[PDB]
Amino acid sequence: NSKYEYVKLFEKENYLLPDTYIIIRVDGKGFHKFSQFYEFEKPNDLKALQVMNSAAEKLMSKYSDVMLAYGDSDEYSFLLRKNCQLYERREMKLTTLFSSLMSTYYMYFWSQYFPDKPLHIDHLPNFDARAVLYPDFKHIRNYFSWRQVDCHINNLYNTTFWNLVLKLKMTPQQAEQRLMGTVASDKNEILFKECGVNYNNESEMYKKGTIIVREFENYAELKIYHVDIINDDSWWKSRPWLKD
Amino acid sequence: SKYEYVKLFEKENYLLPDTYIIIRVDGKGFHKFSQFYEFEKPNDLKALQVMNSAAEKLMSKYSDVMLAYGDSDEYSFLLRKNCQLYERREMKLTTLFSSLMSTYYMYFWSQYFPDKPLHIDHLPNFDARAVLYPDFKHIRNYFSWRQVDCHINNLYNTTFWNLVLKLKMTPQQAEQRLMGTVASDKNEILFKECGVNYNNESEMYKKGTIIVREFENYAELKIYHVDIINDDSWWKSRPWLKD
Amino acid sequence: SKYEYVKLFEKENYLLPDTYIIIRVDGKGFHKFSQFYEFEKPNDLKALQVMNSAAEKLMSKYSDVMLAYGDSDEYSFLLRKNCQLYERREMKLTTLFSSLMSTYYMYFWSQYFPDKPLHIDHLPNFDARAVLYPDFKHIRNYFSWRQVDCHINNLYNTTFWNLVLKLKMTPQQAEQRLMGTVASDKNEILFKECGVNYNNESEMYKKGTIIVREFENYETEDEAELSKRQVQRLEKKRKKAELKIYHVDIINDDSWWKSRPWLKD
Amino acid sequence: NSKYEYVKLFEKENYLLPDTYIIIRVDGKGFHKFSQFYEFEKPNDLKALQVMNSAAEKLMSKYSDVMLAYGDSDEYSFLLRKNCQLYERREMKLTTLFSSLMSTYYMYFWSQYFPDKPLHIDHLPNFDARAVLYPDFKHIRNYFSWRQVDCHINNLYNTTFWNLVLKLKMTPQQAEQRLMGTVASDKNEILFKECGVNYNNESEMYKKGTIIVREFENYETEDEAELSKRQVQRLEKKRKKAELKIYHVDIINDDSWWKSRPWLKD
Ligand SMILES: Nc1ncnc2c1ncn2[C@@H]1O[C@H](COP(=O)(O)OP(=O)(O)OP(=O)(O)O)[C@@H](O)[C@H]1O
Ligand SMILES: Nc1ncnc2c1ncn2[C@@H]1O[C@H](COP(=O)(O)OP(=O)(O)OP(=O)(O)O)[C@@H](O)[C@H]1O
Ligand SMILES: Nc1ncnc2c1ncn2[C@@H]1O[C@H](COP(=O)(O)OP(=O)(O)OP(=O)(O)O)[C@@H](O)[C@H]1O
Ligand SMILES: Nc1ncnc2c1ncn2[C@@H]1O[C@H](COP(=O)(O)OP(=O)(O)OP(=O)(O)O)[C@@H](O)[C@H]1O
Ligand SMILES: Nc1ncnc2c1ncn2[C@@H]1O[C@H](COP(=O)(O)OP(=O)(O)OP(=O)(O)O)[C@@H](O)[C@H]1O
Ligand SMILES: Nc1ncnc2c1ncn2[C@@H]1O[C@H](COP(=O)(O)OP(=O)(O)OP(=O)(O)O)[C@@H](O)[C@H]1O
Ligand SMILES: Nc1ncnc2c1ncn2[C@@H]1O[C@H](COP(=O)(O)OP(=O)(O)OP(=O)(O)O)[C@@H](O)[C@H]1O
Ligand SMILES: Nc1ncnc2c1ncn2[C@@H]1O[C@H](COP(=O)(O)OP(=O)(O)OP(=O)(O)O)[C@@H](O)[C@H]1O
Ligand SMILES: [Mg+2]
Ligand SMILES: [Mg+2]
Ligand SMILES: [Mg+2]
Ligand SMILES: [Mg+2]
Ligand SMILES: [Mg+2]
Ligand SMILES: [Mg+2]
Ligand SMILES: [Mg+2]
Ligand SMILES: [Mg+2]
Ligand SMILES: [Mg+2]
Ligand SMILES: [Mg+2]
Ligand SMILES: [Mg+2]
Ligand SMILES: [Mg+2]
Repeated sequence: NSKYEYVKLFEKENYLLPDTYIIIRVDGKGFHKFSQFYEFEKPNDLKALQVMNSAAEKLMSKYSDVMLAYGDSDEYSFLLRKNCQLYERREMKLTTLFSSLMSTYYMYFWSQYFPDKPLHIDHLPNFDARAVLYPDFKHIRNYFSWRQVDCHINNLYNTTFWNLVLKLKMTPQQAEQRLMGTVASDKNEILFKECGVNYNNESEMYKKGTIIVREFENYAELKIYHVDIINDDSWWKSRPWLKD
Repeated sequence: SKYEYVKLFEKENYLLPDTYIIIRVDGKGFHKFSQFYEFEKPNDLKALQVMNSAAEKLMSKYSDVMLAYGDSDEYSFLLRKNCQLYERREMKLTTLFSSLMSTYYMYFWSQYFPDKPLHIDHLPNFDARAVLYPDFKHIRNYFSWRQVDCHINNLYNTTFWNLVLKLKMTPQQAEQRLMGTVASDKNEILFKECGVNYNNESEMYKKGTIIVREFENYAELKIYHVDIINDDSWWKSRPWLKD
Repeated sequence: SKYEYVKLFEKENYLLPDTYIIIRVDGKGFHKFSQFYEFEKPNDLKALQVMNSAAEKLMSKYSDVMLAYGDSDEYSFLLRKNCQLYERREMKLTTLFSSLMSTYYMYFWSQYFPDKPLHIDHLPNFDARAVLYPDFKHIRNYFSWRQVDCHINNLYNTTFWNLVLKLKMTPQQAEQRLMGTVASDKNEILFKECGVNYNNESEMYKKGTIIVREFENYETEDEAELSKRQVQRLEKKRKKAELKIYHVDIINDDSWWKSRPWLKD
Repeated sequence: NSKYEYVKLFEKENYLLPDTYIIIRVDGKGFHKFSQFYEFEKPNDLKALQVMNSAAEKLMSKYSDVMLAYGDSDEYSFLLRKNCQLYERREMKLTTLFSSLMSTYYMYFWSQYFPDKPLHIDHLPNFDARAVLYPDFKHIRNYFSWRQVDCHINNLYNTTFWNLVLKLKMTPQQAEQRLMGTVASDKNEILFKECGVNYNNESEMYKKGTIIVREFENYETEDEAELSKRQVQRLEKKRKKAELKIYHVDIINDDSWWKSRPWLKD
């Protein structure tokens, strides 16, 4: 009975520092293999991104403390307002519930968008999740800038890579050697001149990723954007509730 | 890069080496979940079969899991003390387990309840926590703790719902009858007042579920519904749980 | 080496970057300690001067310390938010501060109380804890918290010991006399029964002690681009600026904080 | 008061995992410079080590949870029994108390051993202190082995270095360049063949360090949840009033030394 419950004293809770912005980032586990197994289109599978986006928006609509979400590829980052008391700011609760939620929402929406690709039990969509604290909103701006810069680099690379492979019939291995050394202008030239692709004409979602933001009128409703957030300061300034 | 410094704000937790790790998952809002999908009360057999299939599948994927114990909407997994899965990072281990149990549950649900398709607002989610134990006797006491808790809670729920269904008590009147009572009292209340013999309840409901890796010439996963609190020989004949 | 793996069991705690750090040290068993060396009651001036000398000395050695507040057997130190002392290691920051205050206290004690050599079973020990605050408004409220506490404990102790020393009550009956009492009552007890006006007590006893780094020609001149020899000059001025001591209200006087912008930066 | 006390909620305590061995290691801050300022004898200053040993033994006689201590140079490691509840196993409390205790005990004993070299305010003996958890006693064995091997390595280097400088009248740079590359056996010969010094003739304390142990005579091992209340208190009494013995011996390779002291494991 009560002779075993002392083992409860070995648990250690981690209460995240109060009045600090929390970022929760989730990223698909082994999604390179996952995207091969389910034959994702390359470089970008549109419906696969729409599954991520439905999952993230659904989560965000469940927790009014999530003010802003940014996603691309197999990742999503969620901004929690600094006065968030969700699960008393317990790190274990916030992170394992977020990876659990994204996982199950992903499975739900996958069966909707891909009815002909039923999930195999050895290839279920799993996510990790980590919480990071940022004490000042300038780090929050820089964080999302970090994630959008990364979206740019990876999409430009992948779009070039997969066009070398699919249009020029290169194998993945010869595509990589072709790109070693190349800078951004080079990849652009290769896409236009060799593959007949104008990179600037790629979908805004592929190039910029996806922003889900909570909108307030008399400072709520969820709106989705595919825009620059790195250099457009007015985008943030007209949204002061992201900071409060 | 001018933005990547933000990575330096991340803080990892590497769990103390050479210590046993328990990962415990527990269903999020499973009161509501069990009502929405019209689970049988006090215990739903097929729901438990879904948990057990999920846990067995996870365990068959991760050779570091030596033992699992489940009852109700929870499961505990023992990782061997020299486990190096994700370099023993707490963030990785716990979010992987909550993600794994969640999706395995969704997968197995559709096998066991083809007639109860999952609703977008009622998916099976789990939390997950890691606990360190520096000595195997604490691992023994840990699984004893969970099994005793299975007993206490199964007794409570079985008694409560039979007071309501057999004696036609209201929820408050049943709660009022149970105030103060200890386990032997609840067992007696069931027999004498509700006409239910608790000892005849299913062993799974009473004892919970143990999944253990069996080695012969010290592998196979075997499922048990047996006492592990007082049977020292059950543990003693399985030294690989310690090692 | 076959034994050095044991180093891997150590766990460092690097305090979150860009946040204010408060270190609070507090004397271990200073009730018993102040009895053993027969401190004057309610306040021993020279014992407080020993604490203030220790804190001023520590602060003169570590330019990241921007502000210190003390009373009784405690001192709190504000580290600027971009402090990199020991790479923000919690273990290093706290045990250094408890060690420093302990040794500075023993040194200054032998200067101020040459006739009371310290006994080996009653050495002055301090704990020390680091606390993070993500916004400067929390730093203001933190120091308000400590100054409100200084007021409360000093009003109680002054009433208590005047009941004992002037009215010849035993400690326990003085304690019972004060059970239930609120602030105006303690004030009345002191005035009407003991002939002491609490408002006439020393500012140091009532308000505590503030040690602040003072800068003269300060502009928030710091940004990531400016570097090299400019930064060394900013660092040099922080070392060779003057520590001023105050016994003033810092709870409600915003202009005191407002005219000292380098505390936030 | 009530509107400001919320700031208390930002504090984060670290409760060290129950029932695991705790090692607290303290090491003197900047004792290289400290040893030069007060003109420590080189390679080893006997009275300086005696100040450390007195400090450690006094601490150890004050805290019955400390079962074993090992010191050499400017460091000491203290072993806490597994069931130690000193300050509820709070890491902030355990560590800042130890760095504080060692610092003040050192200052105290220094004035006993060095009455003519009073401590200067810019050269006080300060210590850091860290707590480390070890879940199995074999790691405790290896920890103290680790520290004694380190003691051997540093004493041998320092003995060779200072004999080259002080006897052979070498400059610091060449003594240092002379030792680059050398292993223990090389150092042993430079001392013997070139300095006429037999390293084994050095004091055992310098070579082996200092072990301080709590000794029990009529010890039987039983430690359990069942025994409680005042029963725990006599075991506390036995532990508080037990003898501290000092040794300067190998503990790396001597299994019988440990096996005959089973109370260290509890
Ligand atoms: N402080 C405690 N002391 C002893 N037992 C506890 C304590 N808190 C919870 N328990 C028990 O431990 C078991 C594990 O459940 P769990 O830890 O999820 O409790 P909970 O209240 O849901 O807490 P959490 O918020 O951590 O999920 C429960 O049966 C519960 O009764
Ligand atoms: N919508 C998509 N369309 C096409 N490919 C995708 C899509 N989403 C993900 N991928 C593939 O999944 C990969 C995710 O890369 P990531 O850096 O997360 O590695 P990972 O395989 O998920 O490994 P990890 O377990 O370390 O996260 C991408 O490189 C791409 O190969
Ligand atoms: N040490 C680092 N410094 C800067 N950026 C990094 C570092 N490690 C990873 N990144 C980048 O951070 C982004 C987030 O990836 P993530 O945090 O999942 O890292 P990872 O390398 O997969 O490690 P893990 O998932 O094991 O923590 C990725 O774009 C990755 O390229
Ligand atoms: N197999 C099952 N049959 C019947 N009921 C079940 C079953 N599994 C779970 N439940 C119901 O779900 C509840 C889960 O209890 P728990 O204390 O975990 O509450 P919860 O709603 O899941 O809250 P939390 O989110 O804090 O875990 C049980 O008390 C029971 O009512
Ligand atoms: N990364 C490491 N790996 C193995 N041994 C180390 C390492 N760092 C230090 N040591 C050794 O550990 C012993 C204890 O020294 P200590 O723990 O004080 O570390 P340190 O290097 O002084 O750094 P700090 O005191 O800042 O943690 C010393 O003998 C040192 O040589
Ligand atoms: N300058 C002084 N004059 C007279 N007495 C003092 C002075 N400074 C400290 N004291 C005594 O020391 C006490 C310090 O109180 P505190 O609340 O820190 O308790 P403590 O005995 O130090 O216990 P702890 O170990 O929890 O800090 C005061 O109550 C006061 O009696
Ligand atoms: N839980 C609490 N909430 C608010 N104030 C507290 C709390 N505990 C202590 N305090 C107050 O905080 C001030 C600082 O004292 P300190 O931080 O040393 O705490 P303590 O109660 O002595 O416990 P410890 O020093 O062991 O952490 C004192 O005024 C004390 O009365
Ligand atoms: N008893 C002693 N006799 C002679 N020299 C000593 C003695 N104790 C300490 N020292 C000197 O103090 C030094 C302590 O070495 P340690 O590695 O701790 O460096 P430190 O200068 O104290 O730096 P840190 O602050 O990182 O500890 C030794 O190298 C030696 O020079
Ligand atoms: Mg990753
Ligand atoms: Mg991934
Ligand atoms: Mg990714
Ligand atoms: Mg729970
Ligand atoms: Mg649950
Ligand atoms: Mg539960
Ligand atoms: Mg205290
Ligand atoms: Mg005190
Ligand atoms: Mg105090
Ligand atoms: Mg060191
Ligand atoms: Mg040192
Ligand atoms: Mg040293």
